[PDB]
Amino acid sequence: QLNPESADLRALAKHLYDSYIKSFPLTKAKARAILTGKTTDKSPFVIYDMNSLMMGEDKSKEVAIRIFQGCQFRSVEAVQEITEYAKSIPGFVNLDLNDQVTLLKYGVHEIIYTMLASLMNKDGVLISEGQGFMTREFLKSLRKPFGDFMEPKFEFAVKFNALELDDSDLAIFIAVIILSGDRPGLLNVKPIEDIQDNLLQALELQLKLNHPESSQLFAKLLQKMTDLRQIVTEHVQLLQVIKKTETDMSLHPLLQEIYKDLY
Ligand SMILES: COc1cc(CCc2ccccc2)c(C(=O)O)c(O)c1C/C=C(/C)CCC=C(C)C
Repeated sequence: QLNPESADLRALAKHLYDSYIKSFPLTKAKARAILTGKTTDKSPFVIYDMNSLMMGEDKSKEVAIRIFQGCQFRSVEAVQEITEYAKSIPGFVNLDLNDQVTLLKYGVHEIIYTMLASLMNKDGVLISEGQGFMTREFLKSLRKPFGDFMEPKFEFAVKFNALELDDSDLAIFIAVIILSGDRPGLLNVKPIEDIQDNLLQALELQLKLNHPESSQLFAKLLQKMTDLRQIVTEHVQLLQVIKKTETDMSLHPLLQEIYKDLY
């Protein structure tokens, strides 16, 4: 049953999905098509060891560092994409500029792991825009403290992926994440909360329409925000270890600024 209020929520859902498609070149639908073999043309090259890795660059420093810095570079790009998406969220750019920065500072990593789940199955992760696939085992076999960095992301991904969200659901969910009025140091919480409220209403309707047979999906999805926050905490601690153990390893300033005084 459609009414004018439901109609505005659908309109918002459509706008967010449209903006999501425009902002994120590699969607879940593409990632799944690559992962599941809808394919002769979308076949990833698979990196599972040093040789395959060495063969990969065809399609300077220690291996773990190269992978970690490759992972950091994609994060920077993901931040850029998520920032572009944030601006499309109605009301977002009208917020106090300090709050805009705060929302992004705290939101982007949670979004990164949400969307990274789209690129994952239990066996590994799509890399280089889906051209490559790096196995979970190969990542886990990396010298300490690098063998540990991706494992919590995979753990989250397999459980998050069981919700079977599609991109149209995800567009609203990551907008909800960004407009969190509970971020530290926010100047004006009310206008953020009002937008989140609307986004939440939109997400709820979207899940009810897109997944009618999936009971309490909305609640189950919101509960995942806990898993995301914990992933972020561990990551930052692991980064502190890296800083001290790999003094010769540069961290991208954008990421360094984001990490500066997190929770
Ligand atoms: C294992 O983590 C890597 C490593 C890499 C580096 C793999 C690599 C390393 C050395 C030489 C060739 C390839 C990439 C990449 O290059 O695209 C990558 O996308 C990832 C995925 C991980 C992330 C945290 C990126 C998050 C991305 C999104 C939310 C869209």
